Amino acid sequence: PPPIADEPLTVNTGIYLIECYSLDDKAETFKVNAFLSLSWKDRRLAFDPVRSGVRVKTYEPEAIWIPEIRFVNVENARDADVVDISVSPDGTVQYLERFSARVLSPLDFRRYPFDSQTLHIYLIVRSVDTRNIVLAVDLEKVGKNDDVFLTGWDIESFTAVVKPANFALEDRLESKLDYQLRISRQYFSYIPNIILPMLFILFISWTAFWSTSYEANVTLVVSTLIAHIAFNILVETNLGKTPYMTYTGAIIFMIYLFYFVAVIEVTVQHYLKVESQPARAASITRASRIAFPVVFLLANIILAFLFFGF
Amino acid sequence: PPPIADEPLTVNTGIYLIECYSLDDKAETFKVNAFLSLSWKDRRLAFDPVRSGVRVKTYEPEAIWIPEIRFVNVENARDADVVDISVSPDGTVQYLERFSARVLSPLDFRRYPFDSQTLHIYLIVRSVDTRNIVLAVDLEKVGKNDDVFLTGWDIESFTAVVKPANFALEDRLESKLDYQLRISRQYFSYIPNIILPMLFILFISWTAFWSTSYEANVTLVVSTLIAHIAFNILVETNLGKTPYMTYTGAIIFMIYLFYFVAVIEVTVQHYLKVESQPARAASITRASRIAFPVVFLLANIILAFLFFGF
Amino acid sequence: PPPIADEPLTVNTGIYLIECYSLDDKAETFKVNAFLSLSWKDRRLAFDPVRSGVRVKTYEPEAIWIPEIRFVNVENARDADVVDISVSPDGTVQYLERFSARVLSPLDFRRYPFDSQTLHIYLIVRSVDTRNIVLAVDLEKVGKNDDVFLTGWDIESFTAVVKPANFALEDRLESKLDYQLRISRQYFSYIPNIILPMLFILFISWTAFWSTSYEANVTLVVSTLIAHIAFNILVETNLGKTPYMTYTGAIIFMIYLFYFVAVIEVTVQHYLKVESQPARAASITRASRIAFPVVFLLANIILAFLFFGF
Amino acid sequence: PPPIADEPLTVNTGIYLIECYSLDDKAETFKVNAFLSLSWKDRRLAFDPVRSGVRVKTYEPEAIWIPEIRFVNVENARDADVVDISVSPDGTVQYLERFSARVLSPLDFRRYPFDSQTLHIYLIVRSVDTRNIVLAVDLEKVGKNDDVFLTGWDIESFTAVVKPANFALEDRLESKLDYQLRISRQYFSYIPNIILPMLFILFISWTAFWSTSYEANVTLVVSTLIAHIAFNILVETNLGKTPYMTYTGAIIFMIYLFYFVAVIEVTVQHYLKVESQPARAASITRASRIAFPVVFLLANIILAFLFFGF
Amino acid sequence: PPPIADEPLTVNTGIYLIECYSLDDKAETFKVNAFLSLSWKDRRLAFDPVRSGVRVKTYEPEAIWIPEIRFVNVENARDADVVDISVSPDGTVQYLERFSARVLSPLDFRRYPFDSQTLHIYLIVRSVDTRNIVLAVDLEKVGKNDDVFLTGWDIESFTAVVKPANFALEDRLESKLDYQLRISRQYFSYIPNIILPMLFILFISWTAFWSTSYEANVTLVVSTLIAHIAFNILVETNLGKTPYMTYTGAIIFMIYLFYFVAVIEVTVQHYLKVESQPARAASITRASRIAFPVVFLLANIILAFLFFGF
Repeated sequence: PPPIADEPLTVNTGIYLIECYSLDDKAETFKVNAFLSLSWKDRRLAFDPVRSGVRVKTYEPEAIWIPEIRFVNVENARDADVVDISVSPDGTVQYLERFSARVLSPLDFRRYPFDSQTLHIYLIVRSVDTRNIVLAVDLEKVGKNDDVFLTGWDIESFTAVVKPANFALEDRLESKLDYQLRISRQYFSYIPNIILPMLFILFISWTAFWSTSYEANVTLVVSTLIAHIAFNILVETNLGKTPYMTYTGAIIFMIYLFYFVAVIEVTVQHYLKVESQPARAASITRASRIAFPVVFLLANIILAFLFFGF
Repeated sequence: PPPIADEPLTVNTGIYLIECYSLDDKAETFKVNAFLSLSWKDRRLAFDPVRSGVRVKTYEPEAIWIPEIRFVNVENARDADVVDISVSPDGTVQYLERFSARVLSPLDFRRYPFDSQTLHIYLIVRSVDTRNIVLAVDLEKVGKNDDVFLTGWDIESFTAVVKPANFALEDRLESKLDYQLRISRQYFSYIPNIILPMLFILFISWTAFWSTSYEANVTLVVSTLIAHIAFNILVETNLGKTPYMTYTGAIIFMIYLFYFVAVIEVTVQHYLKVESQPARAASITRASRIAFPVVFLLANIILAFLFFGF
Repeated sequence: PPPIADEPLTVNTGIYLIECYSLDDKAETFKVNAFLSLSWKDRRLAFDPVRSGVRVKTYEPEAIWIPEIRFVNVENARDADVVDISVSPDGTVQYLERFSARVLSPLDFRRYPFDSQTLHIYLIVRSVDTRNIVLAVDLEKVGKNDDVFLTGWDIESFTAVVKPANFALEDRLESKLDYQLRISRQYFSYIPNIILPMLFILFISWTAFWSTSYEANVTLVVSTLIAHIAFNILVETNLGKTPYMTYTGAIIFMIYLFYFVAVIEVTVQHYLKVESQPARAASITRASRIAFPVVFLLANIILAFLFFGF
Repeated sequence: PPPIADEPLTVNTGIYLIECYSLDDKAETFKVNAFLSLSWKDRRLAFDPVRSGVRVKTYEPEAIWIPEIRFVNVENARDADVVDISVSPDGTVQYLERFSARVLSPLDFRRYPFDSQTLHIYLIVRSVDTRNIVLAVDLEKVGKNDDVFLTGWDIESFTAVVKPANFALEDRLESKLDYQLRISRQYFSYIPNIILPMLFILFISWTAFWSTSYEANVTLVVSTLIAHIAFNILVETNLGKTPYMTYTGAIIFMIYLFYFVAVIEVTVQHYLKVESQPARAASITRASRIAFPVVFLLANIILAFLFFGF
Repeated sequence: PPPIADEPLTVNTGIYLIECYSLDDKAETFKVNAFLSLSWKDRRLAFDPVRSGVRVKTYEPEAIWIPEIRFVNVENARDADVVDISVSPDGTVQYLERFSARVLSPLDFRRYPFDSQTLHIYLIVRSVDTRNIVLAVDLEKVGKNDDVFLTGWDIESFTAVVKPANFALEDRLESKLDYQLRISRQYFSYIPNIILPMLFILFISWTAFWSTSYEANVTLVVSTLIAHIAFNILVETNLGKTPYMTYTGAIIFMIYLFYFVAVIEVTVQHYLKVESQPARAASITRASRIAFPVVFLLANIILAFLFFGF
């Protein structure tokens, strides 16, 4: 029983985040526990304050017509508890629910350690007969409770795109809104826990540029190659595999390259030396002592600028 | 209270995908959040437009008789919220629900990295007394919302097989439909993340074809064999094990072969050399430098053509 | 309000498997989505065909008395949707629900790679006052939908034990039925993925029977021992650990024995050689070249016959 | 509407285990599917046998007052289906439900492989006005269905402590009962799968007491140290980590000790030999050949007696 | 129908923890099963003791107005069962439910092995018209059942902050309470299971300060580096990765430092020795024998004081 009106019915929305949590880097989802405030004029149940009742009259969701506000990018239904309903004498209804849902918003790990994400919460309403348009009341949208957090992240801003996107879906318009939670990853431990140890093992590997014994250098390079893979297993992360090409996966691919040419060099040095030609061997090794750290530094500056400064 | 008719009742179907997600390569399932549009003529509740009411009359699922549409290949029930019911003056009902279910469709990984899948959604309806036959309305079947995604995949087409499969199950005919979601894996990272590093370690392994020391070559081949397994553990995937013989599992089996015959070669070279016969040893090793990369390239071309070009 | 009869009430059962899935080798459970058809004579609601109504009359589960059919070996309750209820003029009721439950049936992995399982579905009914006995209608029991599958398995037969087991539980008899889903594992990949590579590494291990250097043989045997464990980690399976002694675990234990006696041999060969006695050393090594593959083949034939041929 | 009596109301209890499963060694929980039988005299609904009705009268839980029996150590609520209610002519009620719950009972792994556990199920009842005291009827408590199992365990006895513990909680007495499920771990595979292979690798480790090359012994002891950790990773168990000190963790700590002093010895032997003192070196090594197996056997007998024989 | 009063309505709260469990170090959540006692004066249903009824009158939550008490930091809703409602002759209501919820409270692992946590449970109540303020009754807050436990922890004190935080949220005040569960980790096994073996491998690593062979020292240091990583994988913990810098992660980073400079030393020792300069080589090695354990002990004392004694 919708409210008969003279023109499109505006339903004012608003989300107050109480809790944010369970940011799943794998499934690109996150869980939210928030408020949902809705308001619309339904003069059909406007009441007399002086004639009877009081300043404001409260109803049960059974009694009144409520706009069906579904979320778009939610896995299941939006687990909801109705907190309050308050009708104004002119017919202005004030709806407030406390919901919890896991939202499905895509994540872009192309800069994995130093990346920022913008989660989405989408609200729509299908139009039964009178056309329905959702808009946002800023005062009810101040969604961030101060003590709301994602442990690995910093929370920038929870805001909303005021302009709705009025679709046309199966011979009926729909009004879509766009709530946006802006986060940015906080990455202290990655320098001590991930990168620096992975560079320690790699340096150890090309300590064989000051050595001559093929046996020691293979027990050097190859044994450290196992340590690299073993350490990668130790620091295996939920998004270590990604369909697109990440940044962290480029330098991690380059690390796998610098073990190959390290094996290539000690093999070349060994062949040159064993083929009565040590002048060339101990010259390639001398060069490697500088060539490897520079080509590394270079290609990492090339790679850093490739993803970040571009 | 079914609709008494003169002949079989057609129920027009249609599914509008709102969300696709959680494609489980292990359990061969995937989650879907979509619309379900149904329409059928029930002149038993045809209404008078002019005499009373308006253009269209809305009912509650309790009031009217609704056709029971079950999904076949769904794990549990199909979590549904009824969005709208709209009866037409002639008695044409317009049903619309928004459901979410995890569907069970078999996946064929015989070409794992470069594979295409056709997910299925099966609709059936049992016949209470009047025979029931489902068919599809293309206009309500345009299932793909533009911003729907599976992160590892590209989405080709959401279509439906217009011809139903009319069964006979326990003295009652049933009508089954076939909705098809066609996907194809997107595999950028696999060359840098999986294949190339796994080929690097194998090349390192047969660097012992330019070496003579049995100690170094066993510390060579065998140490890299550990690196192969360790890297396979690092890049362990949900479907690495499969009951049938995959492609990726064939070349991965061949990799395990080329470590054996590499150990076979360095062992033969060592025996020939130690049995006062170095002419033959350093001749088999000379051959290995070419024999191994070619038989590999060949058998991989043989293997690629075996699965793909056939 | 149960049906007053003259003697025990028979309730005819039947299960039509629509889906089988999620065979959990660990928890010895599996998920099923099937039909459940029940029928009993309740002349208390026999109706007059000509005098009124039609051929068959439909009721709501509220209206009628329904026998409480519980499952025995189900984790929780049996998620049920009532599909149809159809009473016959003589009072014969036709109940049909579509349920989904995860069943708990023990699994016997004593032949793990090549094993067959018989899953159970147990139905019981307690007797309120009139004694209740369940039996099976074969026509409603044809449970296998043709396109039902467990990916790792072949599905032999879904049948039912016609004879019920009538218990006596807390001063009231109960009638138990036994539905049996017979499966047998399909094991293509195990030869290429599990057994053959695990035999490759073991062959590599005792290549030290054609070598003399203790350093190479320890970097041989011991380095390959790590590869065995690492590969076992790579191919770790849900049921690798079991309280009873499996088959695959016997040969996997034997593999661990042949590394010990391999270390024993190379240590003994080294001691004999270093104690100015090379005649005996290079004689024990000569023998090992034949003793190890034969005792293996033998003890594996002994092991195969022990589990399978007995 | 509680039953007015003359003195405290006794409620007779009883639990019939139908299924036991999902014994979670980590979370110290386990799942149970059982019967719950309750009986109490409520002469307020004693009925006339001859004047009307029959031998026994059945009610709906709505109609009658039922004692609220909660479980203490259950995670959530206790998923219940009401099977039967049977009132006796004198007013004796016979309640029977079939519940399923996961119970929370602490586990003591101080003897992990060879340990016995006593799981608990706690029943309490708060007193509304008349004081309530629960006790057990032995005939309805025979909880073990014969074919009930925990795969890794043997089930000794399901019994109950007849004496309740009558508390006083928030100005109201409560009556607590103690049901006890006694299990003892069945540990066949642990000798072949865990201990024996872990002892093999340790034996291999101190095969370096019959060797002189420091290179072979470091490629011996240290390479086997990796194998120990890798095998521990292969046989990683749910309760491998525990806050208290387990038995299995003591001998596993001692294994880590015997690798250190093995490295200690070969280093000392190498130093003594290289410091022109081979008489002392080859004398410490001679001693190690006996000292290590004896101190091991000893300290394990010391450790076995410390946990078990004490 | 709220209770009309003369001034703000006080609602007295109280939580009796029955069970604590599932402390999730990863998601910083924990599960609780407790009582919730509420009391407020609603003279609107004050009753006449002598005129009718008895001492206390029981209602159904339907009949009475109950304050909506929500939890703030809970994932979903708070699974609740109403145990008792008791109205006093003056109009004082006694509400009592038994709930179970998983709470979301941040955890600080900056002292991981030796850390104490203070979990929070937050109660609020929105004000319908009359202002609502919650406060705590100490007698009903005695939350700790004696036999309540977290296996890895000791439970210090369950108390509550008597002063509420009265907010102003969307043009309506709310009253927030703060319940505090104080725990402290109990860390016996960490010395035998985590630290001591990880120090054993590190000691083994720098046993190469009493050796001269570059081959043995690289098969020494590097082989133990794999063992360090492998052992870290064996002892992988839920919170091993954290966005902030933990204590345990600092000393674990230092361990990674002492493997690098250990390789640096043996490489420098080898270069000095091979560059006809053994006086300097065997002098740097002599110094390392003391410098490494002291700088370790030092930097660990510096590190311990840095986190704990500051």
